Amino acid sequence: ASRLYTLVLVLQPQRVLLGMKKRGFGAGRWNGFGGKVQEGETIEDGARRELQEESGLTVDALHKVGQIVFEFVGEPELMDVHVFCTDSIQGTPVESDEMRPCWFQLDQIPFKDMWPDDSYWFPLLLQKKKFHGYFKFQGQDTILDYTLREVDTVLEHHHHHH
Ligand SMILES: C[C@@H](Oc1cc(-c2cnn(C3CCNCC3)c2)cnc1N)c1c(Cl)ccc(F)c1Cl
Ligand SMILES: [Zn+2]
Ligand SMILES: [Zn+2]
Ligand SMILES: [Zn+2]
Repeated sequence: ASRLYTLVLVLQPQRVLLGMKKRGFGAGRWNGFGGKVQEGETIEDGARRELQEESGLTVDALHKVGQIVFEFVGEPELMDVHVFCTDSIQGTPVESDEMRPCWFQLDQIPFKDMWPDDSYWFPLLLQKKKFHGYFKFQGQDTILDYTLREVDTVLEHHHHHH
């Protein structure tokens, strides 16, 4: 099957808010906010819930800017990653036990300290281009293949449990 995930980028005109994973899986890397969508909540609920827990921020709105599929050789469960961005935050960013938010100038993004697929789709998100992406991995993050398309509009999946 697949597992449903959200990824949220807080993107203001000249800077982006990323979070460093503090402990555990993927520790020491910077990424957007998000996580697994739980049963009982919609995709948008999960994205809002993760951003609140990981950064302490509330959002007025989330823009659907991308979809990514992660596939790992051996695992029959793909990752269905719904990607959102937003520039209408409320509150002050404050770390959780899991993530610490920090602002980054758009021309100083630390790609070497982020997940490898970010080097592909993150520049498209930075240029306000919507995208559909697929990445096949082996191991933690070794890309075997990928395809990345710019889209006019992000296609809806019509998840009826989320
Ligand atoms: C923050 C982000 O980091 C990534 C994790 C992964 C990832 C997560 N898990 N794995 C595998 C590690 C071992 N093999 C099974 C999963 C790779 C791939 N690309 C990423 N950008 C991430 C994570 Cl950590 C989890 C779910 C997501 F939808 C996203 Cl977008
Ligand atoms: Zn479900
Ligand atoms: Zn946006
Ligand atoms: Zn989906």
